[PDB]
Parts: sequence; C-alpha cells; structure tokens
Amino acid sequence: SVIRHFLRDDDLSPAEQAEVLELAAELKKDPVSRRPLQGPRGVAVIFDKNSTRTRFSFELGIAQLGGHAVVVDSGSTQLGRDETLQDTAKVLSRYVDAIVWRTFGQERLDAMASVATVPVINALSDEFHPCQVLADLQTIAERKGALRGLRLSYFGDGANNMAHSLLLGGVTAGIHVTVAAPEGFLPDPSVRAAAERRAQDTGASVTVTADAHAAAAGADVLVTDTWTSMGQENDGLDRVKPFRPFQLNSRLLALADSDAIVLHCLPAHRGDEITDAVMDGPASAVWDEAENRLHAQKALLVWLLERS
Amino acid sequence: VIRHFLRDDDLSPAEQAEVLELAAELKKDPVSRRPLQGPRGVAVIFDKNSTRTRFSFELGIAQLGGHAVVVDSGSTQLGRDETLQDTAKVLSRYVDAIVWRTFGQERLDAMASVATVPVINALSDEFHPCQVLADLQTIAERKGALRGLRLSYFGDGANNMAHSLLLGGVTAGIHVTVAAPEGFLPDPSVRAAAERRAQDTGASVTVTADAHAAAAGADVLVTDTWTRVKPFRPFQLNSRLLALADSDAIVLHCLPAHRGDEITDAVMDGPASAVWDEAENRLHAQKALLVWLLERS
Amino acid sequence: VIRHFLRDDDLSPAEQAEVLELAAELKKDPVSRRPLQGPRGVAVIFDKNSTRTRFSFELGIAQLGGHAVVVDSGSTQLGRDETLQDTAKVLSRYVDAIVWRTFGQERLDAMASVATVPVINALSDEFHPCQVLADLQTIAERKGALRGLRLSYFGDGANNMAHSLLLGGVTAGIHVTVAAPEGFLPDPSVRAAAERRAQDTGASVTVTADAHAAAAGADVLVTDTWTSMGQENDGLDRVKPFRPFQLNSRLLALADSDAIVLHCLPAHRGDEITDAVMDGPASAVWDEAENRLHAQKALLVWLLERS
Ligand SMILES: Cc1sc(N)nc1-c1ccccc1
Ligand SMILES: Cc1sc(N)nc1-c1ccccc1
Repeated sequence: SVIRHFLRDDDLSPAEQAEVLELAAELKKDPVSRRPLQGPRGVAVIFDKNSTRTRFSFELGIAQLGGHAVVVDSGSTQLGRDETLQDTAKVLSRYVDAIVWRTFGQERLDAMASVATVPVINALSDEFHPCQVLADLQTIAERKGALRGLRLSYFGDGANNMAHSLLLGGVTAGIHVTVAAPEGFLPDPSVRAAAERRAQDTGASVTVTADAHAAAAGADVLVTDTWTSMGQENDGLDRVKPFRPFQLNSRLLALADSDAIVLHCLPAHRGDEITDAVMDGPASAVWDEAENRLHAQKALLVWLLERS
Repeated sequence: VIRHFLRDDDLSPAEQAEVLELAAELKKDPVSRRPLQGPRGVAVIFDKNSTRTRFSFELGIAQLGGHAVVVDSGSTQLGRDETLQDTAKVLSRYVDAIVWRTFGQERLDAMASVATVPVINALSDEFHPCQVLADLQTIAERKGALRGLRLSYFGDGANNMAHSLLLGGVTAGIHVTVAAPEGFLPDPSVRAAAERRAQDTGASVTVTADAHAAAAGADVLVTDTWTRVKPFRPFQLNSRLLALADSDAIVLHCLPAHRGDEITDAVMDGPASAVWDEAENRLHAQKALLVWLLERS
Repeated sequence: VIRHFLRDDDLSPAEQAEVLELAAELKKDPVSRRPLQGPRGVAVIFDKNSTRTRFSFELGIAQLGGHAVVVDSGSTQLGRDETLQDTAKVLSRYVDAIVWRTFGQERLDAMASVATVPVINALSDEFHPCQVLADLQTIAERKGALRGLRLSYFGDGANNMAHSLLLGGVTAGIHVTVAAPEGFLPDPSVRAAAERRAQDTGASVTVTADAHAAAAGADVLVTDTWTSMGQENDGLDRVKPFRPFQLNSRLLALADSDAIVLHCLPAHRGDEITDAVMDGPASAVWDEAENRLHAQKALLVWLLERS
C-alpha cells in the first residue's frame, strides 16, 4: 500500500475526510474500542516548539489506541541539527508506527514524509493546523448535523495556519468558508487556489473580505484565533490596530444566525480577538472543541494506520 | 461534589483513616485497583521539577491502569499562556485528576475552584500533604494505632513539612511538637487550624525551642533539610537526641538528606530509621489518595 | 546476587551468547516476554540527554509490560543534592531496574554497589555496552556465527565505542583491531581486560595506526564520530589526526568482499564516514539502530531473571 500522510487538510479527499469524522464520533462514544497500536507499538510525538495541549491530546490518544507515545520536546536537540533529517527519519521508522511532528516550515514536513516509511502527521505548523480543523468539524457536526452547505466565517489574521486549514478542511466538508481579514493579512495564494479547486468538487465556496459585518451576517459558525504567533512578535508590525474591527464580540455575534456557534483553537487572549462575553457565553463551543482534539486525532491515526 | 486535596485537613479524621487503610491494602496488592483502566489520563504538572515526586506519582498512576501526562518545569508555566481558569477547563476534558507541584497556595486554590476533576497538591510552599500521608502509613505499619503517639519535628518550623505534620498529625490523633528556633515558627493560621482539629481527635499542638524536651518521650522524630544555618544546629537529629526518645522510636526524613547537617549518618543508617520505607510509601499512599478522590468525584 | 551490566565483560562468553539468542527471539516475538507486567517501573536516567537512546529504552520497557520513568538533564544532576548511594536505595523501592547514562565509571560503580536491582549502563564516557550488544546482534544476523570474525574499528581509539568493541568483541570470539592515531589509543586497563578475555575465547586484540592494514581482510568495519560534545573544548585539532582513518570507499574496498559497515549514529557524513559507504550495500547501520531496541530488551529480561 501507499503510505498515507496528513500534512495539510486536503490530504484527505471529501469521502476520506467523512470517514475520519465518522470514526471520530464513534471513538468519542467508545474510546478504547480501537487498538491498532496494541503491544504497545510506538508513535513518535515530536515538538520543535513545545505545545503542552497538543501533547495531552496526542499522548493520551495514542495510549487509548493501545500504543506508547515517545514524546520529544524542545529540550532535545532540534531535529536535523545533529544528524540529517533523512537519517533521523530512517531510524524513527525502525522504532515507531507513525510520526507526529509539530514544526515550523512545511518543507520540513514534506521532507520527512518523502523518506519515512510510516505515516507522518502535522500536529501544527506555520502554514497549517489540520488536526485542529478536524476537531472543529467534529464539533460543528455534533451541534448542527450535516456539514454540507453550512456557512462558516473566520476573523482575524487571514494568512495564519488556522485560516489556511479552515479554508482547505472546511471546503472539503462542503462548508462555504469566508475569511474576514485586513488587506496585507490575506490567505496564501496557492492555499486559496487549492481551496477554490476543492470547493468545486463539494459544492462549497471560498470568500475573502475585509468587511467583518458582511462576513458575520447569516453565518452558522464564527471562528477566530490569536492575531500574532510567537514568531511574529518581532516582525515589526502593529498587530493590534489592523485587527480591532475583526474582534469577535457580542455585536458581531448578534449579526449571525440565531443558532450560530463560536470556535477558537486556544489559547485565547480575551479582550483582543474575542471577548469574555462571547467566549463564556451560550454560543461558545470552545471547550467541546478542545476535547475533540483527542477524538479526532485518534480517528485520523486509526485511519492512516489501516491505509498504510 | 469534586473533592480536592490541597492541605492535610482537607480530609476529616475518618476520611484520613480510610485513605491510610487503602494505602495498606494497595501496598499488599499494588495492581488490584484499576479506576483509571483504559487508560484514562492524569495530569502531573511541575512548576519546579521534583524527580522523587515524579517517580512516585507517575508509577502509581500507571499501576491504577492510567496514563500520567508529565509536564516538567521546562515547559511554559501553567497560567503564562492562558488563564489558569481556561487551562483547568481544558485539562478537565483530557484527564480524570490533576496533580500539581506549584508554589503559592492561592494558585492551587484557583485551579481547584474551576477544575471539574480532583486537584492534588504534590508539594507546595505551604504544605506537603502527600508526604505526611506516606509518613503516617510508615508509622502505622511499625506501631499500629496512631492515636495518642507523640511526634516531634525538628528544625525549620516554618516550612511545608512542619505545617503538614501539624495538620495531618493532629488529624490522626497524634500529639505533635514542632521544635524550632525563634525566627522559623509555624504560620499562625496553620497553627490555629491544627489546634482546633486537635480538639476533635484528642491530640495536641506544642511549639518549643527546647529540642531536648521535644525529643524526650517521643515516639516519632522527624526532620527535613534546613533550606544562614547557625540557628538550626541545636535541633540536629543526632544520636544524643535520639537516645532521649521512647524505646522503639522511629526516625523519619522526607529526603533528600544532607548527612551531617539536619541528621547524622549514625541516626539515618541506624535501627530507628524508617526513611527508606517512608520513601517507598509515597507510592502507596498517593495511589490510595487518588483512588479515594476518584471514587468521590 | 544482583547482576549489573556496566561494561561488556560483565557478561561471560556463555552469558553474552544467551543474551544475543534472546535478542533474536525478541526480534521475532516482541511482546512475548512480560517480566515487568503490572506495570513495574524501570528508571531511565540521563545526566546528559540522548533522545535516540531514550526511544529504544522507553519502548523496549513498555513492550516488556513495564513503565519507564524518564529523567533528563533538566533535573538536578544525581549526586548533587544527596549521595548516589542514598538515591540508589530510594530508586530500588520504586523500580525493578535502573538504566543510567552518566559520565565516569565510578558513578555507575557507586550506584551498583548499593542498588538492590540491576543497574544498566545506557552510555558512559568509558563504555557503550548496549550499543555493542546491538552491533553483535546485527553482525550475527548478517554473517552467522561470530567466533573468528575479523572486526576493525577506526577513529578515536580511546572512546566508549572502541573500548566496548574490544571487550564485547573478544567476549564473542571476534578478532578486534583498533586503528587509531597515536595519542588516541585504548585505555591500558581496558586493553588488558580484553587481552585476558580473548585468551578464553580464541580471539585477539590488535592496535595499529596502519588503517590500510586494519581494513585488509576485515569482515566488519566500524567507526564513530571523532569528537563528543565534552571534547569540543579540549584544545585539540580533532580532524587532521583522523582523516587517514575515514571509512571511505577506498578503505572498504580493501576488506573482504562480503564485509559490512557499522556506525552507532548519528553520523557526520563526509567526516568519519562517506555517503557512498553509509548508503551502499555493505552498510548495516539501519538494522544496527533497530537492534538497540531488541538487544536492550533481551539484556533487561536476562538481568531481571538472574536478580
Ligand atoms: C526525533 C529526534 S530529535 C533528536 N535530537 N533526536 C531525535 C531522534 C529520535 C530517534 C532516533 C533518532 C533521532
Ligand atoms: C533519578 C533522580 S535525579 C534527581 N534530582 N533525583 C532523582 C531521584 C529519583 C527518585 C528517587 C530519588 C532521587
């Protein structure tokens, strides 16, 4: 079999993504019913930059599949410094059945996947956050049923990993995705083109706008994220002024559908991209969304392992 | 309805007796209780590393069938990247209990007010309640009933072990004496809570600078590292002091020991020392506490 | 009697063969042995981190049914805050074995003098005995019986791999040659221990600066990095002395036509070994890396049974 990897949301076809999301719902109901890693077999969970929350969901999820996660955090020498990335991948492939990697540039993930003989999963990268969006789609389906035809709007920095993955993963599910962002902070053109092509196959659409009011109107799902990642704190820009009109606050939420829900990948900077009232309010699904990282990532691993 | 264990008096006398009985049962049959089978997760978070505390909690959770997710001090501090309240809400979706080594008590209180799973103080600035459960297990297995015994702690009477031996000790019915120099005495709120609890159990609280009188007739003698050190040398737990205790007295020390400061080679390697059994019982007593908290939450 | 594994000759020739046979059995059936079911604990302690060593031990212990408790250098170094003997006595109450990566051999000896459970040297300044068990497992599966094979090691002849290939090699009956420049030769105590063990096994010890001669007719060619991190500030040019000992295609061509090449990794390609050799048909480095898992599990099973 071809080894399957999951480095970006569109690595799954629409039918494959539906299979993974249905498995996520099954695993939420019966969390120890799938044991492909019984043994235990190993899975590498490697952090070029620590993310303690990604650590909880993957370490526990792997264990609930019967496996043993070997967790490497940024205390270790960064992968590729002491030894070529290719050499490390060949050794890892002798010890583990899958490699979960949080890293920076997408080309590093691509390189690992080209040489490893086990599935490689992007746990979080500069360009994409596909496991978060699987958990988001699971959360939306829990609350609203069929995903096809829903309207989702994302607000804030339109070129970050969540904007890119909501575009790609959302249209793969048949969701009409809107990115509301200031000029200068718009989605990468190759990601946007990929999302537009995928939307053709599912009946979805891609919209990019600077009009936050228009993006909120009629939306079923509103999403935001922090405006600035750690790498961007020294980029020289004022990263508050451009985004203030895109804050997810009660006024924005009241423009959406009466049954709209609110998502946010965490961590949240309350008072910047989202207000306490919205985050702690009845439309917020952020805590269920965080829980579903555990279930959606287990489903993905089960699915990749059985295909590889 | 969620029970937490942040200080020794969080357990009533009757509840503490239940936990210590369970600790004895688990020492005999260490994999007979599997409330975390699955595995279910337990968070084990250190704001400052304590390797001894990691071993005992991590293995204990595994022997309950669970998986400990261990976060060492290297990682960004809990509460730096998001509110402790938001962290507690997310942790409560991934794990069945939160074991936390932090500094100030108000951080523990903040986590426990929000988390919907039990929170356990692994070790803090003000209290070390899990160590005192292990100490009480050790005393019981060597002397039987705890009620009425005399325990004396020597040295820094302001630290977490002095506070927890006062509260946990009087909760078990033990007459507790802290022997300490004048600048290093128990916190007055802790001392008062121990005096009140002592009225329920028949116990008592004494604080003195007279190490000789603290040692005379003691059944259990305890010390701890002293951290500038001249004030503690008269409270050194040495052979002279131990010679004053009741026959078959036992010496405890939470470790690590600095041999030649707070305790001598002769006392620590001698026949009264129960320091190695004490260390082993961190594993059993902490497992018992988790089983008990999980059942009531 | 508690059995420890601090240096390669801690096993007799017969005992080493038992461990290597077990390593082959565990490679075939990796979860058939569960001496640590429970789980029981095993301490895995790193005075200096080695992520690649952690993976093999942590997974191997789990596949024996146990739980590895890992301590790395972010914690207070063992010995600083209490005696090593006190720490050994407490660890012995929590775990069934102690795996330790540390520096001088006296530290390992101190731990093992008091521990009531097996102590295993995961990697130290003087020896790397678990790696050589994995090397011997690899040689055996590529060449068959070990007795009488000719193995040559190239590079820094005073490092942990040279010492362990000497001791573990002659324990298996292998004729071991160390090819190294003057000033970088095996420790005399280690060389003498290997010479004495070789008399029991029919093996031999050779130390030479003639890299050509060491490669000629060799069945196994081995190298390692020329510098450990603790040596970077030692004041020596640690490149020019070792260039003649590079494991390159010209050197490999001198060996037996069926020769294999070993390297404990990570490799610095272009220094001690070239891409052509690393990636060519004689290289066994990836199987070697895998066999760390199996050989270490076999060692643990064997020590636990005897302790
Ligand atoms: C994933 C990482 S990161 C590092 N310093 N080493 C490794 C590694 C792990 C297993 C095998 C080889 C290298
Ligand atoms: C292995 C290490 S490292 C450190 N600072 N303490 C310990 C330790 C662990 C368990 C018991 C006693 C000490």
